[PDB]
Amino acid sequence: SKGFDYLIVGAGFAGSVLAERLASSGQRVLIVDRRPHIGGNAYDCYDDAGVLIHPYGPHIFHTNSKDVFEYLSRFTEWRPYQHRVLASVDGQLLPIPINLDTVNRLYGLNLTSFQVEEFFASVAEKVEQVRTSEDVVVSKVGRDLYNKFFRGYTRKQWGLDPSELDASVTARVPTRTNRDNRYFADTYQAMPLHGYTRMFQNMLSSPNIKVMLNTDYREIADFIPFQHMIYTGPVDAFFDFCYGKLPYRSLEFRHETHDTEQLLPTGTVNYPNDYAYTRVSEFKHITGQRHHQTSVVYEYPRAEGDPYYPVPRPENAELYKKYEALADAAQDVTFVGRLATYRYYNMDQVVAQALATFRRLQG
Amino acid sequence: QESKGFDYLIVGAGFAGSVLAERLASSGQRVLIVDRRPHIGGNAYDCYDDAGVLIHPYGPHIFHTNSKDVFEYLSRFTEWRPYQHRVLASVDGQLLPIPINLDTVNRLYGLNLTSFQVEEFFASVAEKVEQVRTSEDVVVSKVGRDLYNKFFRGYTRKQWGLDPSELDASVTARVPTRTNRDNRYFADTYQAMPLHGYTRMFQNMLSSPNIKVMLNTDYREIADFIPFQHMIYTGPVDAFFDFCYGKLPYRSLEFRHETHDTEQLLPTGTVNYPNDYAYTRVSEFKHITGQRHHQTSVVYEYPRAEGDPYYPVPRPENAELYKKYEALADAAQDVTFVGRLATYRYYNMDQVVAQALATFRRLQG
Ligand SMILES: Cc1cc2nc3c(=O)[nH]c(=O)nc-3n(C[C@H](O)[C@H](O)[C@H](O)COP(=O)(O)OP(=O)(O)OC[C@H]3O[C@@H](n4cnc5c(N)ncnc54)[C@H](O)[C@@H]3O)c2cc1C
Ligand SMILES: Cc1cc2nc3c(=O)[nH]c(=O)nc-3n(C[C@H](O)[C@H](O)[C@H](O)COP(=O)(O)OP(=O)(O)OC[C@H]3O[C@@H](n4cnc5c(N)ncnc54)[C@H](O)[C@@H]3O)c2cc1C
Ligand SMILES: O=c1ccn([C@@H]2O[C@H](COP(=O)(O)OP(=O)(O)O[C@H]3O[C@H](CO)[C@H](O)[C@H](O)[C@H]3O)[C@@H](O)[C@H]2O)c(=O)[nH]1
Ligand SMILES: O=c1ccn([C@@H]2O[C@H](COP(=O)(O)OP(=O)(O)O[C@H]3O[C@H](CO)[C@H](O)[C@H](O)[C@H]3O)[C@@H](O)[C@H]2O)c(=O)[nH]1
Repeated sequence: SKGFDYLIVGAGFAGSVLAERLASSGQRVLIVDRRPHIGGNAYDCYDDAGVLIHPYGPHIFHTNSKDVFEYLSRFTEWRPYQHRVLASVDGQLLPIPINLDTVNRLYGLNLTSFQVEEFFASVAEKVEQVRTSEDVVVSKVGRDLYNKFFRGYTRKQWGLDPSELDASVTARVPTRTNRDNRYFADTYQAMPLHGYTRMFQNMLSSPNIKVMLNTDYREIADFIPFQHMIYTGPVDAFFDFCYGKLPYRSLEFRHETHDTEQLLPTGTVNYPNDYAYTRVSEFKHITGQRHHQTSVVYEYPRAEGDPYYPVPRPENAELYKKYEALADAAQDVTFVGRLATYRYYNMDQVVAQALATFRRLQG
Repeated sequence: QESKGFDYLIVGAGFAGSVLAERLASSGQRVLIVDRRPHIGGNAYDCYDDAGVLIHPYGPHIFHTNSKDVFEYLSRFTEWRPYQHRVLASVDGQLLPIPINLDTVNRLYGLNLTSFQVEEFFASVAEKVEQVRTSEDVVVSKVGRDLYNKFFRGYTRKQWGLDPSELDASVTARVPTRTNRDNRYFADTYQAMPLHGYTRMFQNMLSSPNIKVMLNTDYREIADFIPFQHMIYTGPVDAFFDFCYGKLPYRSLEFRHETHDTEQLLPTGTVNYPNDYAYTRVSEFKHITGQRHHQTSVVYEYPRAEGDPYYPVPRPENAELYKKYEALADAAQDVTFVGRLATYRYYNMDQVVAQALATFRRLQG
């Protein structure tokens, strides 16, 4: 071989799906990551005690797309799992998303599904145009439930009030009149049976894929031959922050192991109103691993650190537009992924995006 | 005229490559380390299996050394679980200590020798050999022909596809005969396993910012276009020189992994089978790792003539062939050869580490 058809930057879902697709169509692919491991944020591994964990926070796979689910199925088997989260509020562990039981338990009511609908209507606030993260919630369940479940959590997570964020943020967590307590109502809910990393290895295993780790693309870009680049990192950095830093929100993770089989009643407990952390997660709930000990992770929001979240709001959408135009003009570069196109995407969404990009590149 | 690129391209991420990658990196050299396998660690790589048991995909690796410096060097990259490996040989339907010792002899023949008598006993069955050269010679001249047939001949024939008469003495000489009651497989000063396994240790070794790690990559797919100033090669020597003198024999293995629904399958880390079955041995990883788990994973090793090279085959016809490749190696301007495969040496892990450290001091001189 004398070079590569593609240099792919980042070995998370965005990069790896494209690597898999290009390589299976005959292309020579070099995939690179500044991190010492593949998988990006979805990387998993065994900790010191032998528990399978997610070093970058709990990643629960879920999708409504049959195509996405069947695509991933090529690379892993599944453990069925429907994630459930409780919120700590007024000293109780209550379902989030808010549902019938959340409301009845919180206030000691005995409303039926039909009645809880009118109760919501009786407390809701009228908003002419729903635009912010405050609007979406307050206009649906009213001020008190907003205060109890969203305001505090949102401020802690983003360093911003919900009125300061686009509606699309808090609207991720739909409110319900029914008694569904799953965090997701997606059609397909399941975890890679032996974890994500195993899945990524299968994904990246073709002979046409060379993997370079612990490596910034800029370190090798001058002297490795390649026709096209797929970039999945932060956009602002790609253009040397020429228009200023595009805000991304970060996280610090405090992992702990405990000498019992179970610490929590569910996979994740949220803390809208207490503590420095937004939530704790316990991995055995998610992986189904059996073990005599247990490992959990506490997440603390951070203004600095590796970028994990775009911050959806008008001034950032605007700043992003500028970077987007440089991106659109970059000739032999395709931008794809949560960080690179500045979209608050779920794993399955990134997969679909990568798949659609491959089709265009081909197709 | 062209990009100088990396100071060193290192082929293979086993002990040989990784130790040199770490040393060169710490001195400020830019390193690209490549392996055709999809993981680091060479033969010593370990990982958790489908059941969550820590295993060694390429057979049991027990760390042991007499070198305090090798032990301390590695200690920079891992903590340790103390462990002294013990092997039992299946002979006459009993599980007996190998290396052969006092208890082995007493139990096998129904004797009651003391340590002072078993020496005299050995003396009385030993065959003399004016010059020891063969793997047959080393054994038969110390413990005689019956003990040789029971513990060594069959195992050796099965492992190498050669009779011990066709191997250099150094192969069977690896397993000393004892007149004491020591049942450890090794008597080395430092015996201990990387607390969280080899892979974790290797990851720490290759963590430097000056180290770029390329997996799933034959160096040959890369060497035409990636600029490097010097090469460190740790693969088989014959292949490097396009088998221009014919195939250098390396012995291979096939591994069959199993997980059983019990806490413990075997009484020790490894049971050898000199006289039974197609496999040479079974090993049970929890003995070696100290891992706690409600199931257990084991591996059976089948000797293969064909496949990835794991052992040089020490005997005169092969040392002959290697000598020729070695002259080519010594002459190759910007390439240095290191490790079990590249220098055709039947080395344990610690010896490869020592080789790599010594090569580093030479490069730096
Ligand atoms: C705490 C947390 C929980 C989450 N939970 C879920 C969940 O439960 N369910 C769900 O569906 N999704 C979840 N996600 C989101 C999910 O992680 C994303 O969809 C996923 O990250 C998308 O992958 P990606 O390829 O776009 O980016 P990434 O995973 O971030 O990968 C991009 C890669 O690019 C690399 N890179 C950047 N710059 C360079 C450079 N210069 N050189 C080399 N490499 C570079 C990075 O190191 C990175 O690994 C969660 C995310 C977080 C942070
Ligand atoms: C079954 C078995 C059991 C063992 N048990 C013990 C033990 O108990 N105790 C002990 O001390 N030692 C043990 N060893 C010995 C130990 O494996 C070796 O000393 C050590 O692993 C060798 O290190 P290395 O770097 O020299 O070679 P390797 O581990 O073999 O690594 C060389 C690397 O180079 C790579 N390579 C080769 N060609 C290319 C190419 N062209 N392109 C890219 N990469 C290439 C290979 O993939 C390989 O990973 C055992 C060995 C085996 C096989
Ligand atoms: O109890 C809550 C939960 C959410 N929110 C608000 O709604 C937003 C979106 O909530 P997410 O649960 O989607 O937050 P994350 O992205 O940080 O969490 C990640 O891990 C979660 C646990 O699985 C979910 O899967 C989620 O989809 C996944 O992206 C939060 O930022 C916040 O503004 C709350 O105010 N209170
Ligand atoms: O029961 C035996 C043991 C050894 N031998 C002979 O002596 C040789 C060298 O024996 P090794 O035990 O060193 O064989 P290995 O290199 O294959 O074993 C590897 O795996 C082992 C784990 O059980 C030990 O850690 C050993 O040191 C490690 O290099 C064998 O090839 C064979 O010729 C026997 O004939 N019979």
